[PDB]
Amino acid sequence: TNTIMEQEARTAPQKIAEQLLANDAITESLGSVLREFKPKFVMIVGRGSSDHAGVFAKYLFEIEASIPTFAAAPSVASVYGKTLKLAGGLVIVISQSGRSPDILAQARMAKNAGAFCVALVNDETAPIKDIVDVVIPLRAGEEKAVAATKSYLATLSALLQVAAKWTQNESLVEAVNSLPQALQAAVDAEPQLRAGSLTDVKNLVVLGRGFGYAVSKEIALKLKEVCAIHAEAFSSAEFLHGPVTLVEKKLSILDVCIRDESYGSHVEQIANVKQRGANLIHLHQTSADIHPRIAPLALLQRFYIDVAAVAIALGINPD
Amino acid sequence: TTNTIMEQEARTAPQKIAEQLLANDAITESLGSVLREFKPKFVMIVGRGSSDHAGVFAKYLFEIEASIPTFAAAPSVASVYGKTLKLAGGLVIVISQSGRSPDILAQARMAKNAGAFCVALVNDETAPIKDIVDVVIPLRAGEEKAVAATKSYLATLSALLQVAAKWTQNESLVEAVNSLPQALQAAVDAEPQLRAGSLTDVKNLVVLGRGFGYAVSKEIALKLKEVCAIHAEAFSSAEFLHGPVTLVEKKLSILDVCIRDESYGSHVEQIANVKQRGANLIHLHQTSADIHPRIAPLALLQRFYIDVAAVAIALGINPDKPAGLKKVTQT
Ligand SMILES: CC(=O)N[C@@H]1[C@@H](O)[C@H](O)[C@@H](COP(=O)(O)O)O[C@@H]1O
Ligand SMILES: CC(=O)N[C@@H]1[C@@H](O)[C@H](O)[C@@H](COP(=O)(O)O)O[C@@H]1O
Ligand SMILES: N[C@@H](CO)[C@@H](O)[C@H](O)[C@H](O)COP(=O)(O)O
Ligand SMILES: N[C@@H](CO)[C@@H](O)[C@H](O)[C@H](O)COP(=O)(O)O
Repeated sequence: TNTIMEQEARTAPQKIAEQLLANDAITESLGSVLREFKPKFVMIVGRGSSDHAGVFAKYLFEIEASIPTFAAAPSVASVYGKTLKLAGGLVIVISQSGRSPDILAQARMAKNAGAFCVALVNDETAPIKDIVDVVIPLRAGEEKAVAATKSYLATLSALLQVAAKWTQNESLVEAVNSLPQALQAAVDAEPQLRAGSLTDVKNLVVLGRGFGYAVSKEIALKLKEVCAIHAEAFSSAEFLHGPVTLVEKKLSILDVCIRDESYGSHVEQIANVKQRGANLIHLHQTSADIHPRIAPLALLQRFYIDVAAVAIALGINPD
Repeated sequence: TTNTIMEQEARTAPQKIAEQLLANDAITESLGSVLREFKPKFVMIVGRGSSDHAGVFAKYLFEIEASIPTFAAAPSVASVYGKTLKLAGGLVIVISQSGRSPDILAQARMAKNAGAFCVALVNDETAPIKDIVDVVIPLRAGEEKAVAATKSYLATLSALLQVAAKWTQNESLVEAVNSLPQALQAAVDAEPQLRAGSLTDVKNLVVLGRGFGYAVSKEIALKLKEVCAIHAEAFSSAEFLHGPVTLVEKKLSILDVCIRDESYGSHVEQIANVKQRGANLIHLHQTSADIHPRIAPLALLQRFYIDVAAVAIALGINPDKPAGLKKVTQT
């Protein structure tokens, strides 16, 4: 494919390699601040792909750092005019552009309530840098495609590095170091999502569990954004509590399979909706040696290239 | 009338809630003093399905009315990854009609083991959640026999509101709770809003709301999946523009959840935008009755529950027992 989306997606391994080297000192310093600060919770501020990145941070910081983590509801402030008690907590503002006024207004509120504030932004110069305490630059470069690809993976890579520095888990440190090579391997692997599966498919469900669910939300957003498919992401545990009735009528399901602690639970539910008659399409990791916490990113890196081709086959310009 | 268990159970909700608010006055008054002494750093909500969606209502409620960060637990953190969180000094509310899902129970045990003050809002008095937590607030909705929750969700919201009124002691919230049965009854008596003809030939749609209206939108979208087999997805009307709005390029049905609260201005402006872009709009509203803005979401929903029961019949689904569902689901 010759779209901006695919071209930008293919630069993600090398954009991240430069990011991990360039940010090593920044995130090394931040991890010690967090080890001293000992945040009571982490609140994520962002929209769209950045908000989905925050769902990844929830699983990351709760599993790896034991810190309760969640997403802000911007309307609480911008519509209802309320402040939250955020003293003793960490606020992470995620924004590729980093200049939208809604985003800046919530950063000011978070700082005014006593939170330690960090921003993950692609433009380090934007005025958000004057509000927050620490800026971690995404270093993804300009994103010209409508669909975020590299800027999302660079958000995850920054979150993983902050997590590796903060917790100091050496296993997680090696996974972050292996990220560029793992992503490059994903780019070179064979396609998984093929357009023939998605012909005449107006809506579908993306099923995942754990980190795989967090990446499902981003896959679901991309299916909407570049394929005009009404795709909705569910945890495979949550799907059984009502939504599974849609499998009684024809339903396509995109299965996000991650080889981590969640695998056992997740495959049990994939078998169930399969017996119930759903048309499964299986996404999985791209190489055998990939660390479980990094496997979600490689799956997405592969999906980004494959979904660009699916968009073209459906007559949509993903850009 | 649909003669379904779902509709019948939904119609008992004003009386069930009136009885609940009066029976729980003592326990909820005590909990409010506990919360004023405990001073929670945050509220974490544990639940699935309609109970998880009720927790989204609690987020807007406790954040707007008490300034306490509020959010949903990811049970897999505990039940699959086996981690305990640092929860000392935080409040954990387990919401469950049945009180038996194992991911829910494992997450309650880990919250209790982590030093959090734990509260359960549960309908089934016999459920094992009562043996893990510190305080139980009985929902007092009676047995719910339809698979689709109606009264038990409204009773969850009514308990969350009473807890808020007792904890904050805001006279607005106290008046809102005092007025709730009458608002629910008025909604039961109001004219139907959602009609089956609006949803025939709709395989998927978007529910749009903002604030508390977004919170009830998630429950509406689940009901449309659960009893109408429609792929309904709920979005905030702020969030919808960041990508999902692309679905308006083809024909797209949109269910508009309109709440006459602080969110009204932003929301109606965005409804007008997706209308101009070519979306097929369907409007739900709080009923004409003079409703407190914080009770308006519940009243809209009380109306929707009865009306959706008729949509289910018209689409050939038995809302009481949809083809692939149990009342007590275990994950
Ligand atoms: C749960 C989560 O990951 N994020 C949600 C997001 O999906 C939603 O769109 C937003 C609405 O914001 P609003 O209340 O400002 O409209 O609230 C939350 O942060
Ligand atoms: C309001 C909100 O964002 N709630 C989500 C819920 O939608 C999701 O289904 C669940 C998955 O739990 P799991 O990690 O056990 O699958 O986690 C979160 O609490
Ligand atoms: N372009 C979409 C993602 O592909 C959109 O959802 C995007 O993530 C969001 O609207 C912008 O967020 P930002 O502040 O990170 O740019
Ligand atoms: N029956 C459904 C709601 O109509 C289902 O999603 C339900 O809410 C879910 O299984 C959780 O049930 P609980 O409240 O008994 O925990």
